[PDB]
Amino acid sequence: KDHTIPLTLISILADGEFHSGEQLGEQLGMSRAAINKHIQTLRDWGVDVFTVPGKGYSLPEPIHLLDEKKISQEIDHGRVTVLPVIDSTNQYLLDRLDELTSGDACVAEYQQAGRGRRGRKWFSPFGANLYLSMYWRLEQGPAAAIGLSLVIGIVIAEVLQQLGAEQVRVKWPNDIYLQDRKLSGILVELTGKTGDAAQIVSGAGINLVMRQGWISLQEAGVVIDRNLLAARLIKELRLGLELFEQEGLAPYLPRWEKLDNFIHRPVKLIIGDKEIYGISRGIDAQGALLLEQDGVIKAWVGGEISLR
Amino acid sequence: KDHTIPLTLISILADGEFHSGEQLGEQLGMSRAAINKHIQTLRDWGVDVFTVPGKGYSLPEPIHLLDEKKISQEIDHGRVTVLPVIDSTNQYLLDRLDELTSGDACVAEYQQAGRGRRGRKWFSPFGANLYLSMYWRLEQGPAAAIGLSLVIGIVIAEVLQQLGAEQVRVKWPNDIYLQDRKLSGILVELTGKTGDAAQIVSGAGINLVMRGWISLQEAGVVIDRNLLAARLIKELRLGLELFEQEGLAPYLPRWEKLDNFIHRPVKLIIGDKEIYGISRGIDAQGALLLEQDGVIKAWVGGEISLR
Ligand SMILES: O=C(O)CCCC[C@@H]1SC[C@@H]2NC(=O)N[C@@H]21
Ligand SMILES: O=C(O)CCCC[C@@H]1SC[C@@H]2NC(=O)N[C@@H]21
Repeated sequence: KDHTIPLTLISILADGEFHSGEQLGEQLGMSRAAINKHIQTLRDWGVDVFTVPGKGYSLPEPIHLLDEKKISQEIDHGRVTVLPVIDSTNQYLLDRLDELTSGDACVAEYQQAGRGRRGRKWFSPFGANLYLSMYWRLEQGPAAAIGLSLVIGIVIAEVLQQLGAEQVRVKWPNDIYLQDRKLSGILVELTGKTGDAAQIVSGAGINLVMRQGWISLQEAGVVIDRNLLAARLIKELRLGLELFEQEGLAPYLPRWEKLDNFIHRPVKLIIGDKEIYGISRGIDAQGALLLEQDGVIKAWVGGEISLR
Repeated sequence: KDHTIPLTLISILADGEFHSGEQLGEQLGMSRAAINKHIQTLRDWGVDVFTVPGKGYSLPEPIHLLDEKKISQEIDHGRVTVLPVIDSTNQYLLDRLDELTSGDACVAEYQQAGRGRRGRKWFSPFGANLYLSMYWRLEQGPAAAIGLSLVIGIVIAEVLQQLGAEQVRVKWPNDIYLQDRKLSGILVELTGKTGDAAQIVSGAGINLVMRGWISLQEAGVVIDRNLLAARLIKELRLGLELFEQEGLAPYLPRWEKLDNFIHRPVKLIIGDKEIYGISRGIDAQGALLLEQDGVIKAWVGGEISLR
């Protein structure tokens, strides 16, 4: 049944402040007697309404109304948007940083300008692979994005493992590997201030279809509906990040050890155009890379790990 | 830029079947030459399209497109609907049983015809208390709804405990209590077949404001209604799915900590009958264990009251 007028009426009084029959009549476009009549319906609904005689109405105390969007977000800790065509899922969230909350996600079917790490281009054919991005605000500094990327790699690799691909491994600071071949590229981008929060948009591109250095989930004997895989990743990533927010990197230290593709192996550390050679010894308790050169282990807080 | 036509083209070709430029022109309302040109736009997007003379265009293999509702459904296992005015949240779900999946929920601000267990009426004033309902299909029989109700009671009391009401207790088979006063009424209704599944719509009305009954306001506990509803729906979905795969075993110790009437003189009411004894909790299948004259017997029905 149409209850539009009483429902609009209660939303104007939900603040608990004083509301005059004249102002109500202006907003609702109704007479003062009819405004009173629709106040009368509300009291028949069990709403306590105070009637100041001749001046207007007020609620005893402010009331907060039910909202689908508010309820869903607390259920979800984030929204999801599907884009058929976009330049990049990372760029879509980056363009809307002022309006995002931690957990907001974004999946695309086709990326017109998918981006890699070093200015590389991510080939994103329509409806073939997964092109996902999610936003997260870290109250810790921009240096917390290292743990961000490490947690993301652990979560993504774990989710793939529960779906069949038991030999999926991670790469410091962000990539997913399988049989020493790149299966998914992660691109974590950040704008922040030291001593303050950091807004992070992380984007994952997972090779699902085959089309020497690259591998696909099809080549692993794993076939998944993209909607199911995307939903599982968004759900698990959201849970992993809030755990990282409240407990830090400590829960993920044993998990990184089980998943590191390059631990105790000869690797290449890439910073700028430099190339540092050594044996990887995992990560430290703060997510810094532990790289052994000539028997000496030094901690690195930046760069990329490569194969040798 | 407008990408409607290439996107409509790919949704028409996503089946993997053959589609002739004539058929495409009919659906797309476009010429045959322009259809061919926009086929090329799809190929510039990395879509494999075969141009077979005399048969049509086709994708090499059927492709499955991304859907927001499908993705959201797996993230949530259930949707949520807020209704400003409705007769009953239980009735809303019951009217739509053919379209519901386990976890679908329903919150109302005002219920015109609130419903109790034995046909009494739940007074549901607008924007005062929580009027929530959820659907669930149990693959086990209708007798599994007793464990359903027990899990629902445990979850709701647990959620309330984490929000401040640390002394909230449960009642067999379904009610929420506080200081031996009714704090929330649960109405679990079901339709099923023995030896088959049962569709269950459970509805909880939680007294939040003061107007034998107790409210969360009277306990010094204030919760945002949006926050309480969201937490309940999440925990109920998680709790019910755990019950689906592990049974009542995880909840047996949890029920004991929350039973308001265990080891107390109680009244078992079935119909107009009154059976007297001391409650000794529940069994592993959710049946009430009632001690009368030193003998503990399991009951599969009725309501527990106080004496
Ligand atoms: O290997 C790399 O350098 C990172 C590649 C990241 C690719 C994904 S596709 C989803 C998201 N959107 C982008 O533009 N990039 C990432
Ligand atoms: O104590 C009882 O007999 C059960 C009361 C159940 C009340 C709730 S309010 C939400 C849902 N909608 C209804 O009509 N009833 C339940």
